[PDB]
This record gives sequence, structure tokens and C-alpha cells, in this order.
Amino acid sequence: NITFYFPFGHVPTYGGDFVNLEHIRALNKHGFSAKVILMKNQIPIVIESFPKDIPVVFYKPGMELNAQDVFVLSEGVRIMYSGLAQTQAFRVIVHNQNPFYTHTGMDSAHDINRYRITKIITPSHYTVKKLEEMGITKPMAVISPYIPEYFKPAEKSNEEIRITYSRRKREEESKILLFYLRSLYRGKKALHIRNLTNYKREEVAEEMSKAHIYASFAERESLGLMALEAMASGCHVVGFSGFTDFENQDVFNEENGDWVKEGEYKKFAEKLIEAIEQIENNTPSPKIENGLALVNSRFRQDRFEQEVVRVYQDILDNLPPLEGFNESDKVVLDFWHFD
Amino acid sequence: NITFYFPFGHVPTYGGDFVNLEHIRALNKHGFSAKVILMKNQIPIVIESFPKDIPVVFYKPGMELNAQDVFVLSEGVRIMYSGLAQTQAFRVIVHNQNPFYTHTGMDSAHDINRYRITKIITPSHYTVKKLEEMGITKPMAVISPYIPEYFKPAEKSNEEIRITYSRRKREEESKILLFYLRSLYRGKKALHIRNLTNYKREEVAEEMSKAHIYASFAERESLGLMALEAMASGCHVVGFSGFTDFENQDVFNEENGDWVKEGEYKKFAEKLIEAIEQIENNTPSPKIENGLALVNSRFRQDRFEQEVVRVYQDILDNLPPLEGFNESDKVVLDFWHFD
Repeated sequence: NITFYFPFGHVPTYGGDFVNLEHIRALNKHGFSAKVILMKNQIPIVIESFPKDIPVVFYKPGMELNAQDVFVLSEGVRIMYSGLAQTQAFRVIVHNQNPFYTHTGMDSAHDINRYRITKIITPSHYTVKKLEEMGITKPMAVISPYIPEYFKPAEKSNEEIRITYSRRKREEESKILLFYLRSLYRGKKALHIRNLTNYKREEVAEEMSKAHIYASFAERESLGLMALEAMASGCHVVGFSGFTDFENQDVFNEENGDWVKEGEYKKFAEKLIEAIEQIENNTPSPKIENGLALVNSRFRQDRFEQEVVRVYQDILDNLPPLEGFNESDKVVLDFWHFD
Repeated sequence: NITFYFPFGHVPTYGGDFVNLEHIRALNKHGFSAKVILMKNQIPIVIESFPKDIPVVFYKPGMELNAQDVFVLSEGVRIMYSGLAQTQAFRVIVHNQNPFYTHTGMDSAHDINRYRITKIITPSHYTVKKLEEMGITKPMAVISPYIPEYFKPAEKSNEEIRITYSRRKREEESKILLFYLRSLYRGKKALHIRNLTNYKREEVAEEMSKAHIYASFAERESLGLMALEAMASGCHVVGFSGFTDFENQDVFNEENGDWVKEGEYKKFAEKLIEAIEQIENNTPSPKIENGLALVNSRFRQDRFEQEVVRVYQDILDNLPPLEGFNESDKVVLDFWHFD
């Protein structure tokens, strides 16, 4: 009789927030008990932002949960760690979806290593290695997010070349690259380039579905979701991989994208021009087919649901003993006083 | 009877603005004629911000200059290029101090190559190669800025270790690095780390003068002035070089800094710890001496003044013929209508 509680303090916003809702949904679908605990900002705009099928409990100082319950913490929100250090009750899992933001939740690896974390769930084997590089020695698990089914190819134009890119990361580097592209491209046809930085996620899917090429400005990725979305959409991916230490991941390779290294703006533009000429000649890259096959095999919902069940059941099968409590004991939560 | 006109539209702000004032000062000191032309914002706060020894002329639609005069344009401020394309009078030099911002002034290399630019002055041989990589074929020259004399070593503490760094660039990467440093450093002593991002330039000099180590977050540099300031101050420089294509510059090398590559946060922290232990043991790096010698020999005011005279005289000795004007003819400037 264990519930997994996922703390939120705001409307779901970041990629990471939406993944956590998918964790909750998969858990509840497959016989587990999972809920949002909304720690603060208990106002209608926030409350109403959680879909109907997501259970929400409100934090109130003095409420009681069960000693056996599990908190699934972000790598951020330091205050969740300091509060829960006030009791011996509960288990703690960290869902670290952003290894380079580990500094937003905990002071150092030492503090993580001394905390009663039972497991760290990560998006990728790369993330595991990055946290271990940082000095973290806690047990780790991988559950990669999935690409929603509405990312898929649509018919692409046979008379104009459509390129899309995001400036969410590397805003200034996209301007540099596009300057090289304008400087080096000598083909006849005008290029159709669209910045999708501020599109809604379904609009991103729509734009990619019709795009021939996705110019990648990925940066310090865990998995590389934008690129995988592009691959799901049948786009040729050209540009930054998101991994300076590219050798520490095995999702992206020479056969599913034209990757460049930091600062390689000329090579980036040259690869774009090569990709443009392939589309102009109606001989699109075989890297598109490889990218499609990658997403189909590894990054859709069925496999995610399998991995959620596997990983969370393994955690439930391997919990530390409760110190100072029995299962079913009620425990007051009064560790936070928010505005 | 040639005057060099340096356009400004605001109080001197950026590094580049202050370098241009030093160009003006050197030119006027050594027998040339150079002035600011203040294009707009002719209000006391702006007017008063120019030092007394900097000549300032105000743009007014309908004013006259001499056909032979030379405009020294920034790589930015597109409107200066479009305006001056309305006449055959004048010569144009570009002082491109920021090659990665070339996109802020001109659409492409093609547009630069077709413009009547007589010479592009740059901060470094690296910058020359970068612009040429981009497809620019105009003649180029190098005048490196100098480090002001108030950057120099002061006595440094023998009992605490002082590190300084800037977040002007790579704001988020400094947090990542400091997280690795906190995670990996196991020495006794508490570190004295100061962020100087918002210090005045003289305060930067003061802080560096007392600092043992400068942690470098340089990014897409032309020359690497912050690092050179640190070297002038007797700091050990550790971290990012500012040059992804490090092989295309020859200022920084293994003997004057502990440079790391992109994403190498662990190696960065490890080099910092090595530098900390050297200071703790009173055996500071010989790279400090090499850095001092570099600045003394190449980056002080006397050499800058030599290079200004050399480069600008070479330009005056090699001007294109005036088309459609004689020397001494008056030419109306009415190409801009600013707020």
C-alpha cells in the first residue's frame, strides 16, 4: 500500500514536468498508486492545469501520509530535500532529468551521497555516467521519455526546401550559423527556414512533419528529445548533437544524423547545403530512415510503460527498512511553510 | 587632410567602444585626425560621457564633410552601411572587433565583399582567419587592444586562496563548474571565490591583482582580453580558452594557462584543485611568469600605439581613387533620419 508522490509548485511548464505526469499516468495504469502533491500555489489556474486523470493532493501543514510512502523528487527544488530531512519516515527517489542542473537542488555530490536517496531515475545511460563523473555513487536507473504519437511524418513539399530549428538553446549561435549559411549557399532556390522556439508542442510536431531538415542547436542534453522529435517526423537532422562528450552516448551516431562539434559553424553550414542539395535532387538521406527506425523501436509509449513498470517495481522490491516507523503508521507533514 | 570618423550612437558601453576611443587617442597623438561622429542621442548624458580629449562632431542632416574622409565602421550598426551606400564619396574601413557578430551589420560575406570597404581592421590573426572562413575576401589588418597599466600584480595573501571569475559569458556553465569543484575538492581550507561580472573595470583590476587564480569562462573570443587582464595581474588562468578552434590562435598555449575543451567540467575542476594545491604549497605555477611576460611584450600601450600608426598609415598610403569627387570637395551627409 505504497503511494508515489510527485511534488509540484506551479502549472506544468518544463519538459520535465510533463514527463513526470506521464510517469504518474503509467504507474496508475499498471497497478501502482501515484499522485501529484501540490506544495503551494493552490489556486484555480494551477489546480485546473492538471489533467482530470492526474490525482492531486494538496500540501497542508499538519496533513498525514503513510510512513511507507515514496517521494519522487526533482533534481531541483532544494526545499523538498531540506524539509524531508526533518523525518526518518518515507522513502526518497530522485528523478534527475537534468544532470547539469543538479546544482539547483543539492550543494554537492557529497550531500546527495549522504542523503537517504534509494534510487536515482535518469533519462539515459549518458546521464548515469554524467552523474557518476560528478562523484555521485547512489544506485541509478534509466527510463527514457517517449515521443508522443502526434510526432510523425506528413507529406513534404516537392518544390520548396523547408528547414526548421529552435533557439531555446544557443540563441546567438543560430544567428552565427545562419550567417554562414547565407554566406556559403550558392544554390538557385530560396530556403524556407522557420524558428519554432515559441510554438506550442503540437505546432512543433506540425512544423516538423512538413520540414525536410531540422537544424539542431541542442546543448547539454540528457537524451536529445528535440532531435528525436525531428527524427520521428522524418526530418534530416543536421547540427549540434547536444553532447560534447559524444562518446558517452550511443543513441546518436553517424548513420542517423550529420553531427558537428562545438564551434564548427562552417561544417554545419556545409552539411546543411549537402542536405539541401539531396532534397533538391529528390535523393533524401538514408539517415532519415535510420532515425525513424530508432524512434519506432526505442522512444514510443509502449516501451516507456514497460520501463516504468520494470524500474518502479524494482524499487518497490528493494526498499530500505523504515527507521523509527512501521508500515501504515501515520506521519505528520509540517516541514514547509510556503507563501 | 583626411579625418577618420568613428560613429557612436550611445554612451561608450561595450569593450569595443572603449577600444575605438583608444584608436582615436593614438591617432590624434601621432599626427592623424580622428573624431567621434555622434549620430543620434545628442543629449548631455551622452555628450558628457566622451572624455575631454576625444573630439566629437554631431551628425545633422545636411552637414558637410570632405569627400576624402574615412568612416571607421563597427561590424554592427547596419544603418551606417546602408546610409553610406547612398554616396560614392568617402572611404570606408571596418573595425571588426567581434567576428561572431558580423551578422549584426551585413547580411552575408557576399554583401561585405561587394561593399567599398578598403580594409578590415581586426583584434587578432585568429579573427582574420575566422572572417576568411566565413567567405570574406577584403584585405585585413590586425591591431590588438592593450591592457591598461592599472592591471598589474599586487601582493597576494599567503593564508587564503583567492579565485575570481566572470559570468558575462557562460552564466549557467559557471554554476556547473562550481558544483563539480564543490563535489571534488577535499582540501582543508575554505576557498575565497568572487564573481566579478558586475565590477567596474578598475574594480576588476583590483580584484584580479589580489587573486591567485582566474577561472576562465571565455567564449567565442577574438583575442581573450579577460584572460590577458588576469595574466597581467599575476593570476594563474585555468578554464575555457574562448577558442573552440584553439589551433587557429597562438596567443594562448600550454605554457601560459591550464586550458580545457568544451564540456570538460571535471578536468576544469581538477585543474583548479591542482592550482589550489600549488598555492597552498607556496609553489605557484610557472605559467604565471609566462603570462606576465606575454602581456608585457605584446599587450601594453606602447606597442598598440606603434601598431595604430603602422596600420592606419598603410591604409592612408593605399586608398582607392575617389569616384565622382575631388579631394577637398564638400559632400552633404543627409542619409540618416534618426529619432
